[PDB]
Amino acid sequence: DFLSVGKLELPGSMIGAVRDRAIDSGVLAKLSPEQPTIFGPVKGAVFSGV
Amino acid sequence: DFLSVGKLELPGSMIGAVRDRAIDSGVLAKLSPEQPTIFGPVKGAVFSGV
Repeated sequence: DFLSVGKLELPGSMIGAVRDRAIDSGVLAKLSPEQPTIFGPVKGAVFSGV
Repeated sequence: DFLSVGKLELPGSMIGAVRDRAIDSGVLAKLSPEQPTIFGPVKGAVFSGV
């Protein structure tokens, strides 16, 4: 029997907070550029083929 | 019959001590830098997912 370290219960040390994985914002912004418009339903014309 | 190197005893020569194959120090010293901390437990919090 003796005096141990567990009886002093030193808190220890904290590394800190860090993300598990790098956040994936998502594509669809690299393929097609954004087209910011005023609020309201948008509509246009589509013409395909010859 | 004659006087030989026998009946006498020569010590010889020592070519010094050496070791077979170089020692293998741990790899973790290369792959990752050491982070010295004060004695005690080491905690860490990670926030996961979006």
